[PDB]
Amino acid sequence: HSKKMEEGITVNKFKPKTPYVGRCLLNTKITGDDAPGETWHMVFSHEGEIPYREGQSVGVIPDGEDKNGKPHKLRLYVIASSALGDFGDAKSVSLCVKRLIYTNDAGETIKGVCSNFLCDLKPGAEVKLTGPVGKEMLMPKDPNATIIMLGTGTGIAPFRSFLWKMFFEKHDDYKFNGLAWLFLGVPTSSSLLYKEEFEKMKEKAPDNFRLDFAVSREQTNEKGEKMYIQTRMAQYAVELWEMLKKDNTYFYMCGLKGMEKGIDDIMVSLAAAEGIDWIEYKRQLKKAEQWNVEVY
Ligand SMILES: Cc1cc2nc3c(=O)[nH]c(=O)nc-3n(C[C@H](O)[C@H](O)[C@H](O)COP(=O)(O)OP(=O)(O)OC[C@H]3O[C@@H](n4cnc5c(N)ncnc54)[C@H](O)[C@@H]3O)c2cc1C
Repeated sequence: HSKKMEEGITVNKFKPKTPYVGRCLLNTKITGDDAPGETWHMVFSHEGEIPYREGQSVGVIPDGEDKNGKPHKLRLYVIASSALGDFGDAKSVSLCVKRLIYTNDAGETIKGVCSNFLCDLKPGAEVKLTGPVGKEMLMPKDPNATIIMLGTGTGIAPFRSFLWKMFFEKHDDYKFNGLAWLFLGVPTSSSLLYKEEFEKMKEKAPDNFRLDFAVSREQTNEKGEKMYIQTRMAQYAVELWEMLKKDNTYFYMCGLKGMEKGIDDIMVSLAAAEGIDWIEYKRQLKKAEQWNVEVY
């Protein structure tokens, strides 16, 4: 009995031993020069062979071999495009990828294998994909659901997917009429992903969509605290907590593993105030398909 759009999903049509080979159509930097680190939005052609649904992931196998002459292991990317895709024909797939660069123990700079291969792709290059993967982040079946989305960085991906479906497409069997609420936590104004798309949706469905940004390094609360995602939510605690109390409210969280803790910290307090144990409540929410998380 799912509350999510699980019926007829496709999973692992394509596997690492037998990946689908698509081609890169577009690759754009989506962050400003200021921004700490780059995020790219890239679109691949799949000719309709990968029948994915909003909320799913695909695996990518970066070209080359590991230190043992074996092919690289796949990396997971949550799909950033809705099922029809950015061109609305259901034959392309889009990714939101942050370029990973670090320094090892010896002070040597290291590039992440898969993120660099991807961010480097040129239109026309081929790419090996697997999947689609996932059920965890599927959308609720209920077109009148209250949908709360908390993403950090690249974690915006699945929410972009949902939103496109909700507000930029006409579907024969789906018409969103609830309230969607997005909170996006980024470090800088130059790291605000797809804001322009979101501003157009806001205009379009002003009573159905709520939008809040948290730019850590540029925003503070009254206390003078950094504007983290929880820091921004805290400002709506009464509301959100009230929202959590209703059966038709679904929470989705995506992004950096770190985010989980600070939200649980806020939650723990709100609930206790009311005589509720957050740890148990959450578990029930999870069981009810109301508290959905994918962080990494
Ligand atoms: C379910 C899921 C969804 C994801 N969705 C996306 C997405 O939508 N967008 C996206 O960009 N990523 C996403 N990721 C992350 C992505 O899968 C890759 O792991 C990421 O792009 C880096 O892989 P790479 O091959 O570039 O790095 P690799 O070459 O594999 O380097 C990985 C290793 O880097 C090391 N490392 C990282 N930072 C440091 C540091 N500061 N110091 C020392 N060591 C360090 C760690 O040991 C780590 O295991 C997702 C991951 C998962 C599991």
